Amino acid sequence: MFENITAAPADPILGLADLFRADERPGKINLGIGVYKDETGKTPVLTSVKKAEQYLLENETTKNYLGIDGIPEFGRCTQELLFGKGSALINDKRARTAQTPGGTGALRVAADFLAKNTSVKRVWVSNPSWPNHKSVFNSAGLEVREYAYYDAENHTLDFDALINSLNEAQAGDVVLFHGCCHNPTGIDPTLEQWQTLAQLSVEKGWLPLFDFAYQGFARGLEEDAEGLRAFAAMHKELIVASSYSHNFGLYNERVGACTLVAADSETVDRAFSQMKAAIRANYSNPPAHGASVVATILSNDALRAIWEQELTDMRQRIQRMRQLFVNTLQEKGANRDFSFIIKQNGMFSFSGLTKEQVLRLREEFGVYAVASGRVNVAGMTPDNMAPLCEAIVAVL
Amino acid sequence: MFENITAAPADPILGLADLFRADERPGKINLGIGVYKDETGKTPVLTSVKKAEQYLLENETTKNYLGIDGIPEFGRCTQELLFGKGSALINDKRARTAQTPGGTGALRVAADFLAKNTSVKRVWVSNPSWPNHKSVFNSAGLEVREYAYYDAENHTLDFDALINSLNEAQAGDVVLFHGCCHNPTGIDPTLEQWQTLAQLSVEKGWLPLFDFAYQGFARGLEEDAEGLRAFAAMHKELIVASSYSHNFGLYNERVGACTLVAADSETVDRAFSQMKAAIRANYSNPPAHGASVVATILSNDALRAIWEQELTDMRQRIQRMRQLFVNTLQEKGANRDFSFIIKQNGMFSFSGLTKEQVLRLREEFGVYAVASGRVNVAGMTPDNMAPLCEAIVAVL
Ligand SMILES: Cc1ncc(COP(=O)(O)O)c(CN)c1O
Ligand SMILES: Cc1ncc(COP(=O)(O)O)c(CN)c1O
Repeated sequence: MFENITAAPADPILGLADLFRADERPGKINLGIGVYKDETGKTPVLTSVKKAEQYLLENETTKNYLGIDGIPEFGRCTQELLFGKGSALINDKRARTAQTPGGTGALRVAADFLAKNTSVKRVWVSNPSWPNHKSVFNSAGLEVREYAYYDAENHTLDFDALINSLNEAQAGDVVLFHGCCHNPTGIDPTLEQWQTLAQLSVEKGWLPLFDFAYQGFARGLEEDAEGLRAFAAMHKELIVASSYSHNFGLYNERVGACTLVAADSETVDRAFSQMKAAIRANYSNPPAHGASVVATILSNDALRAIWEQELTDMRQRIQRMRQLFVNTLQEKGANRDFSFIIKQNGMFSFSGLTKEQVLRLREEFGVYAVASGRVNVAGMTPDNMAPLCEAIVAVL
Repeated sequence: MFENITAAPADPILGLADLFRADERPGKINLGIGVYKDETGKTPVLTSVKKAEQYLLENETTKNYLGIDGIPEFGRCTQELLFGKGSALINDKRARTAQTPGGTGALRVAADFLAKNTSVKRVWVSNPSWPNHKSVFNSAGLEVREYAYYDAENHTLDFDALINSLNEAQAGDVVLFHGCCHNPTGIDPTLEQWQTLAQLSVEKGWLPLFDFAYQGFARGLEEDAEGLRAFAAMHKELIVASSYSHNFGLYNERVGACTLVAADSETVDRAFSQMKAAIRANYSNPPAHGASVVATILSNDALRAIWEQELTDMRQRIQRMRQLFVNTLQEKGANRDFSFIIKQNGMFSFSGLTKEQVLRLREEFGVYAVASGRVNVAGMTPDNMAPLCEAIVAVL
């Protein structure tokens, strides 16, 4: 068996890594990373997390299994971050949360739940989107279709082309929205647009699936769910997949959740059971450590105070780099307007460079970036900003 | 969309615990648990585990992602544990290990790998088996078929019906073997019987899949891998799904591995990349905490020393409760020979009790058992042994 299995193709983001740690020549800049890096270039453990991990060390008495849905307090804190402090969704008891292995595991259990219990046969994702959205939905047996999103010329949300591509989508199709900090584009709808899409979605019959992986990195924790909260205001049913990988620095402990809301509680209880059946045939029940660290910090006023300040300085660093990048491009002599970098959100933006420009940048040296011209702004430091900008100007 | 989604039935194992908690009776006994419980009735955190968690607390500088296959020495260590330190499979670089969320996770990853890359279509599981076996394989789109195993009349392995049901069972069918401590019977093949099944497995063309959830709980760490090792001597190809939930008491940190062995190095690397492609569309990369704890313990000779003793104490406690159960039973008047209980391994046995006697023990007494009559011997203490045997003697 296996004698003739063909290799899997190299995961585009994930293959640049080894080319980088193989280059080993001097002042290399890797901007194809998917994680936050500080001014040192390190991805530290938040000290709010180090303080909650020692409370757990000293307080845990069992590593017995968690329920299929995970830790209760985890679920409740997630519903308050997503829908806000006193919403009807929470008080009417219309939402159920299964703690999950990361934002990806959330996507995948929604997908198995949806493939196995509904008539959904499609999901519309944006062009472009995180590459792995096509593969997780596809591995569940769903067809993924692409709506338009980006304007390659003006560097914006081509709203008129997104509405228009979306008009081909039928009722009972799921449409996938990135809740804030769009990967790879960083371009996000205004509240006025989110409300347009909300209303259009009610009347055309889409099921909304929000993927909320960077809450806190564009504007702020609540501001960032303004979009999800306008859909939630008017939808009877919707699904939200989130991740605490980026805002808690908890990448490898696999921390995310998958929230179901339905019209009332007895329906969402009946549907969450089939969601829970999906989890049990997948990994049985979730990793406790990282979700325990998330629920400890969010449950306690002192730790949550320190965490919000750690999320704030990460947000503010990215914002300082976006600004310091288009100013250094200006004074080192760039002949294109990069102002648009300042209008986009979170760690990613398309620099607007050609495939052959990113290949020459890497080979004629030093700057590594995703072949799409995607650049992670958190890989820039005041120290490497001038050699990086040096090289981008030298290839324009 | 979720309006007419139907409930999903009570999980056989899971749903009993509620019934118990919620019964609020006096001296009640729960033998429907699936975790080790000590003499006092609790599932503690191993001392060696708590020492590696302080080591990690003090030493981790980042929670940046793990590769798709997780921690390398985690993988090296489980290959030596499974196949012994000088195995040709290791020296010839014929096996690849991916770290997964638990043994359930390992089994869903093998299933998605087989279902979407291979031609498998069928996997044969013993009758009876752990009930969630059928659900992980069915969720990936594979038929599960049953082979006979257990003789109710003599309480043994009737090898003749097992060998006879694995006939025909087409070349290229998957056959799942519990490596040691068969759940639910505790009935295991002898080394002559493992060697016969190995020989008949290469004659016939089957793909063996070992579920290895309890290594160390029958007669030893190494004694318990003789079966697998007897197949691994003769096969070109083999999959192993192991869990570190029980022998390390790390139930909820989801620690398990999925090992692929193919006939040589180049084939396992081409087949393992499609395995990684299956992982990446599921949860993307594995929970780091529980597996970091298993690699710190197994790679530090001091800690490994304390752990093997902790593991040994748990094996011996279960061996004592098995003797103490048939003894107390013979003294309280027990009408039937229960000596077979001592012949079986690990934490489970079928008590040989009727669905109606199992409800008699719950409704009239405090004894909770799964309706198959499966009891977990680790839920017995020197203390409750005699109220428990008085109740089953009353229903015989
Ligand atoms: C848009 C998006 N969705 C999901 C994920 C996956 O999140 P996680 O790392 O929590 O699995 C990411 C992160 N790579 C993402 O950017
Ligand atoms: C035979 C068998 N296989 C796999 C598993 C799953 O182990 P885990 O809880 O680590 O996923 C168990 C335990 N429930 C088991 O008994």
